[PDB]
Amino acid sequence: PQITLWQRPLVTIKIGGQLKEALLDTGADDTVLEEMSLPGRWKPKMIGGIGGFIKVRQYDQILIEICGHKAIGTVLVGPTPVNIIGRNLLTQIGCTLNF
Amino acid sequence: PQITLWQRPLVTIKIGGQLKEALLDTGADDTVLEEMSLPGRWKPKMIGGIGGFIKVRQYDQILIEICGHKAIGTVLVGPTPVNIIGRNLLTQIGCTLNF
Ligand SMILES: N[C@@H](O)O[C@@H]1Cc2ccccc2[C@@H]1C1CN[C@@](Cc2ccccc2)(C[C@H](O)[C@H](Cc2ccccc2)NC(=O)O[C@H]2CCOC2)C1=O
Repeated sequence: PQITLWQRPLVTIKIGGQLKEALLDTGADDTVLEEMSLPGRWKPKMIGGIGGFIKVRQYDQILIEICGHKAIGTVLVGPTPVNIIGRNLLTQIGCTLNF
Repeated sequence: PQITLWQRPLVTIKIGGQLKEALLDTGADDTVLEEMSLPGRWKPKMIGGIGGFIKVRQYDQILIEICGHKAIGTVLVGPTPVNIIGRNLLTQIGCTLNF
């Protein structure tokens, strides 16, 4: 779909059986999801942006469906204010920026 | 142009007669630039990011050329990790996400 930027580019994703609302973010190298339980083992990581840094748990090879398009990659879980889908998964669904 | 997201979507912007590099950020509602001198008055603005809130200075009606496209809008100046081109300016140059 062609998404305009008059409003926040939010989409529905499905992970671990549940459906969620996430923000497509070209500025984010990674993908961070709000506190949730995912299977597998994790590695701690610190990510920072505006406001500072937060500690997250890094899970690899996680399967996510973005607008029906399945994608697989690293997913960070932590105290983020909004679920954010970054470049690591956007490229997998063939997302591009046009102007 | 069409920008893929395999690497950071960095563009050069021209502001105040000088070139700077900025990141096209669809997850950012606003445009925030690193510390610099802009003309006129500024009013305060608190913006929230990944690590919390920061206080920035807001300058309105600022001429900024992005990748050759001229835009005139609100720019926030503060302690940001990188220059961020947000949705307020992405819509002015007609930028959309496609997949
Ligand atoms: N290293 C890098 O690429 O991203 C950092 C680390 C990371 C990892 C996962 C998800 C996000 C991020 C960070 C990003 C990615 N983009 C920004 C700006 C940035 C870019 C590069 C390096 C540091 C910081 C901003 C991000 O899009 C958030 C996403 C978000 C949306 C809503 C609430 C919280 C976060 N939006 C935001 O801060 O919004 C505003 C600033 C101006 O208008 C408001 C970040 O803070």
